Amino acid sequence: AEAGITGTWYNQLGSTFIVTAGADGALTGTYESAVGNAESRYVLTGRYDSAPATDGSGTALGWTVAWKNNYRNAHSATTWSGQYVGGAEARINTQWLLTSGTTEANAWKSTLVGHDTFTKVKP
Amino acid sequence: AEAGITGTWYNQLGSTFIVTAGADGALTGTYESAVGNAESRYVLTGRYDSAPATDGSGTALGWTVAWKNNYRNAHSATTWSGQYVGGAEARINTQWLLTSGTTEANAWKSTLVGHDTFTKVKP
Amino acid sequence: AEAGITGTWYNQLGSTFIVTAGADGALTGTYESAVGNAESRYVLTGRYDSAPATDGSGTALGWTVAWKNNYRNAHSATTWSGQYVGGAEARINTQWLLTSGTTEANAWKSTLVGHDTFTKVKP
Amino acid sequence: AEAGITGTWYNQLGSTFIVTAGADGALTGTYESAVGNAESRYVLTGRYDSAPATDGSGTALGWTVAWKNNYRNAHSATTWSGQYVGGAEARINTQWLLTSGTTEANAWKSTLVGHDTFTKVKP
Ligand SMILES: N=C1N[C@H]2[C@H](CS[C@H]2CCCCC(=O)O)N1
Ligand SMILES: N=C1N[C@H]2[C@H](CS[C@H]2CCCCC(=O)O)N1
Ligand SMILES: N=C1N[C@H]2[C@H](CS[C@H]2CCCCC(=O)O)N1
Ligand SMILES: N=C1N[C@H]2[C@H](CS[C@H]2CCCCC(=O)O)N1
Repeated sequence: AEAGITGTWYNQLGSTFIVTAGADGALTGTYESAVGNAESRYVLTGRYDSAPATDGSGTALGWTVAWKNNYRNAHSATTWSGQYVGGAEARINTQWLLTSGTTEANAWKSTLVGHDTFTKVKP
Repeated sequence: AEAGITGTWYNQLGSTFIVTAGADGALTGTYESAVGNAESRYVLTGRYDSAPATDGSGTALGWTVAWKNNYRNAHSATTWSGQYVGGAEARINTQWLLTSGTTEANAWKSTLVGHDTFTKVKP
Repeated sequence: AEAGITGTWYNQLGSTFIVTAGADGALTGTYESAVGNAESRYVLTGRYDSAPATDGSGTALGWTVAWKNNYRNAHSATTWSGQYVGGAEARINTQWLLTSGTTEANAWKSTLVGHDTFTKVKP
Repeated sequence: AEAGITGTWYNQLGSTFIVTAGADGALTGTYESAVGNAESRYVLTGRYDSAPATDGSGTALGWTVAWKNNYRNAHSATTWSGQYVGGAEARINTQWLLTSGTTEANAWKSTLVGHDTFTKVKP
């Protein structure tokens, strides 16, 4: 975990994020897009649970990205919840929730759900 | 948003979190539990999209909490994705994903999904 | 369960569905809309698990509605997964997934997630 | 869609389901397990939206399985929401919700979320 989390990760769609896993569970870094209403890099912040594991279990973690930077403001934010598995072919398996700001009437259709798998190699 | 987000929020189950919404989209604070395998306060970090809105839309945001502190380590993390609506009865409506670290075989059952509504009054 | 499930149910948004819970776990009925890209009644089908419970637990169930009828074809389908709780104030608490048919490129944004609570009284 | 949906499908985990897509949007069939608290075949029922598509879009559909049969009763039900894509390498991409019946206190942790991809070839 931590040392093994730190670095660059890529997902199937081509997205890329670099993250630093700090000693006390913090995750900080940037997410650069590859396919949605995003354009360039965005700040990401999250946490991981720093004392994961005598039974080769994954390390739970999560992070958020608000889709606002100096070139674009999509009025939306995505959170990824998942776990890190290390080794030869280390990966971060996640499910994500993307919420867009809506008026009260359209709130029922504000959140999309999906999944993403990240690898250290692309892809 | 931001100023209106800053403060103490409570949900139906009794959970409480205090958050500070910084000028450039950051969210920092603590989450204290009221009903799960959590015990005390945990650090939370997230982001909100700081330039939300000529059509009274909500402000999208998200945050993460790794369930590890000095009294407990649940080997899990939760992410909340949702939006903030201000006014008389301001609230944060969210959907959440809670992932626990599992072995590769139990990964299919690692993530729970639910929703939470937070108010400035309890409840 | 079963006998207690059979009947008319209403949710917060105003939707209404009538369902018949058959002896061997079947659920059949119609869903009439109150607020989305639906107009009139749609067929619903699902199942419930018919032998639920010495510890007052809910009865798990789920059903699907394809948003196609003789007046509208939204090219989408919704599934509701949840449980039935009986008694004085019986209810069906669910989380739902609504998928729209997309081209392969927009598949990442094809599914919305939400929740609905149904009561025998409106609301 | 329909004719193309009818048949046997397999997912990564080894699960198998045979389904018949009827003329008016019905889906009927069985699901046989390969990896969870299921043992043998279970009845499945669902719907698909029968008039999908001049822009090669997927066909939205969904189905439910209550995990009760003559050998096992898991007191749970799963719903799969997704779309069918045909062609050379036809597939059904879905996200699923699995709800277990709980007491009112544990209801917050009753639903798991995941995804499954089915192919006509195994896998
Ligand atoms: N890597 C991924 N990219 C898309 C999904 C979840 S977040 C999303 C991109 C969203 C871009 C901003 C937007 O369109 O609002 N996974
Ligand atoms: N306010 C909420 N509390 C429960 C749900 C989502 S997070 C959860 C508490 C989890 C505590 C840690 C654990 O049990 O692993 N909403
Ligand atoms: N009772 C509810 N109505 C909306 C949510 C989930 S299903 C949805 C209505 C969808 C109508 C068809 C469509 O817009 O595609 N809950
Ligand atoms: N093909 C899949 N199998 C598991 C996931 C979702 S449904 C699940 C099997 C559940 C079996 C019954 C149970 O354990 O309660 N996908």
